[PDB]
Amino acid sequence: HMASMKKKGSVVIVGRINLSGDTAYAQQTRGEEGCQETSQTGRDKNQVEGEVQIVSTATQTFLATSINGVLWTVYHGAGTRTIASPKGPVTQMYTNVDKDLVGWQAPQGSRSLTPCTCGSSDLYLVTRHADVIPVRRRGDSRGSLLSPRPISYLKGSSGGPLLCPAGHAVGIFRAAVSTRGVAKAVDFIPVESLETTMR
Ligand SMILES: COc1ccc2nc(C)c(O[C@@H]3C[C@H]4C(=O)N[C@]5(C(=O)NS(=O)(=O)C6(C)CC6)C[C@H]5/C=C\CCCCC[C@H](NC(=O)OC5(C)CCCC5)C(=O)N4C3)nc2c1
Ligand SMILES: [Zn+2]
Repeated sequence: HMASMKKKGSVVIVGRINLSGDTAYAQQTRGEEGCQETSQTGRDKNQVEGEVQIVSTATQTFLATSINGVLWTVYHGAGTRTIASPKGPVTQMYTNVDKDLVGWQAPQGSRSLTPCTCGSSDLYLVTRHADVIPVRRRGDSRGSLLSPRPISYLKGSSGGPLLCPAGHAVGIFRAAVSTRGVAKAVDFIPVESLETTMR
């Protein structure tokens, strides 16, 4: 009934993929208990840093990537959820289920990637475990793994970036192309699609 209807919690930043040095590694900034509390209140006063965030709901964990001052992730992870912030839940400024794409204003302290203008097809995918996977672009929204890997390896990395050799954002990791459980290619939201959504 109406009085007892529940409210879905906010997406919560629980860590980041550190790319600021010569070694890529995942950092956790909030544990599961604090994540559950923060999802319900929508108040998150933890310091945010970097370009790639690890995010979580009550039931899923995945990635989010800052590009052009917008923290982007996948609709199949975030739905229409708000994101927790120091002053309370923040509503999505972009939602496109047809692209599996959502976005919030980038948190204070985060750094944003620059959209790629290189026109280059030698890409790199960053996973939630801080693995940097070489990927050859095969189309507007597809890229092949130079070394295929079980889909278990990529699970939880949707919302992560595909980057060019110069570190520009080329797309947002959306889905794995799987055959007999082996990921030979990835599907991603092109950064141009994000730019069109922004307009
Ligand atoms: C509900 O509204 C919407 C709207 C749009 C939409 N568009 C979609 C494309 C869409 O796909 C669904 C979600 C996505 C997915 O699992 N992605 C992640 C991921 O990590 N997720 S995640 O972080 O674990 C999580 C689950 C958020 C917490 C990256 C991959 C890692 C491992 C793969 C595991 C096996 C799934 C393989 C699927 N392969 C696949 O469909 O390949 C096609 C056929 C499509 C294109 C290439 C060929 C796949 O990858 N899938 C299915 N769902 C939606 C849902
Ligand atoms: Zn580039």
